[PDB]
Amino acid sequence: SAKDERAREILRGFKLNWMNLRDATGKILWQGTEDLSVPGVEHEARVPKKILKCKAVSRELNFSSTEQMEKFRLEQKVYFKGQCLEEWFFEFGFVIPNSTNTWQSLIEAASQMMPASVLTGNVIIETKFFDDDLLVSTSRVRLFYV
Ligand SMILES: CC(C)Sc1nnnn1-c1ccccc1
Repeated sequence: SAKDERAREILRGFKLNWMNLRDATGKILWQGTEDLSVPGVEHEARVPKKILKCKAVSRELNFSSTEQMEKFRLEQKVYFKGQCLEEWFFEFGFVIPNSTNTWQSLIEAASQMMPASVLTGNVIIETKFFDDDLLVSTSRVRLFYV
């Protein structure tokens, strides 16, 4: 497949450098430099339980890409014990070949949150990376609320 081959070259050239989350406030809730976008292994992350109380969270996401992309975008789903509770769409747009970029997103909560003690270890965030319609990778991060 010509498309399959293109997705793999994009994946091969892609790196998530660092990321953080802030209350939208302005206060840093979490930050890391693990590439949570790597597919095929379940990532784990520890986040402050207070995040469950925020109406909105601001994410900063720094990434590099050898390959040019025309419409880089994400689809993210929150799963609780295997059931999708919420889905988010974010678009970055055009990506220059061999660039490093910082991408700011606003994540809003829809609905009433279960307590942290119930959620912890039972939430998975599934992320799909797209160039327009081309699925480049799928990764998963299990959340613990501390
Ligand atoms: C690979 C995706 C970018 S993971 C992701 N997307 N928004 N928040 N978030 C995250 C941030 C810290 C811990 C667990 C999940």
